Amino acid sequence: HHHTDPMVSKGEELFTGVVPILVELDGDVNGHKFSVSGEGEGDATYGKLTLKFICTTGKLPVPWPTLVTTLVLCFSRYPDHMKQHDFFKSAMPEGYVQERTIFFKDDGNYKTRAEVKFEGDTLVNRIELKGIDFKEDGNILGHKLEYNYNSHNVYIMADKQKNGIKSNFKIRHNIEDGSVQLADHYQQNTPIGDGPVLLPDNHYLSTQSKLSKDPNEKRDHMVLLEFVTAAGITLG
Repeated sequence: HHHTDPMVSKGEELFTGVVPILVELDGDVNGHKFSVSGEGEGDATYGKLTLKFICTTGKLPVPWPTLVTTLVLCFSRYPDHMKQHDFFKSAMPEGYVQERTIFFKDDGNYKTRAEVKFEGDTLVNRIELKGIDFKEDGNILGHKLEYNYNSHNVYIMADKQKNGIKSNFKIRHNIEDGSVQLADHYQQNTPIGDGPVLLPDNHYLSTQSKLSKDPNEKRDHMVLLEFVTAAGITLG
């Protein structure tokens, strides 16, 4: 709304109100081709996302929780005193590319590339995923992950070399037996547009995710409620 920085204004004006979201993923893990479609809504005011995802090719070949991070950080709530650090909104509506390599300890990797942009009044997340070197008897392809997710903090750093950001963070996936599977994430984001973006000072995003199921849905699916809040810069 009312921010003294016109560049902040431009970003926030796009994300006042509830914004419909479409997610498309095409994936290939160890010779298993699959497609995920998701729909829902984001509200950056509260840093809230509600998404339903379906596997449109049948049974998802990997555990759903392994895809949470891959399946829109522009819906993060940035407090008022941190809005000048919100790279994700500044890049809109033209969008940004989000690339990751995800290493599952003692197992294979995912390589993802995503474009996040507005198509009309809809925020679209278009993802390609390639997973290689997974063990058939491992926790991933053997479906030994629990269906739940753990809160955590992701550190965001500017990359002034590429007018973007980078992040490296670990996800810990609970395994059936009470162990954990670590998933080491490396991420970089770069704008699609040539125009200026807001390059953040170092800060973190605090993420909460709750996974559930739609009792009426017979297709392989995941319902995701996610809260993301920016923090780590104090109103001094």
